[PDB]
Amino acid sequence: MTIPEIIRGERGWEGFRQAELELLQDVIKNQSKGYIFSCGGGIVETEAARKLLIDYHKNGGPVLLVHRDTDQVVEYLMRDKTRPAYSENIREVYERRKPWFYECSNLQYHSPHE
Ligand SMILES: O=C(O)C1=C[C@@H](O)[C@@H](O)[C@H](O)C1
Repeated sequence: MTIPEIIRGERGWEGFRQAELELLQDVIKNQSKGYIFSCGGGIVETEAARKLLIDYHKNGGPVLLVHRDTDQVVEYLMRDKTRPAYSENIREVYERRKPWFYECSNLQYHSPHE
């Protein structure tokens, strides 16, 4: 089943975050070398997932953070009709997540001429 479909059923956001954690757990040990992975946007707000990322980049890593302007990243997600009414504002999510991304990141890259 799909990700938005998981959000609707008994799973919700509760089970979805542990669905990520178990895949990340499995990927880190099994697919340990020779891959490049795009993680979820909110992987970083599961406490146990942060421990895995931090533990990974403390002994070799690497874990790359990509962060465009905080205005332009917002308008990409605001321009997306799939978004429940009364759900979290993107400003407050990005600002709460920012310190966790840094903590969980080994490397950093932003385009010098965006
Ligand atoms: O902003 C987020 O927390 C998410 C971003 C997407 O990559 C998906 O992981 C999901 O829609 C949640």
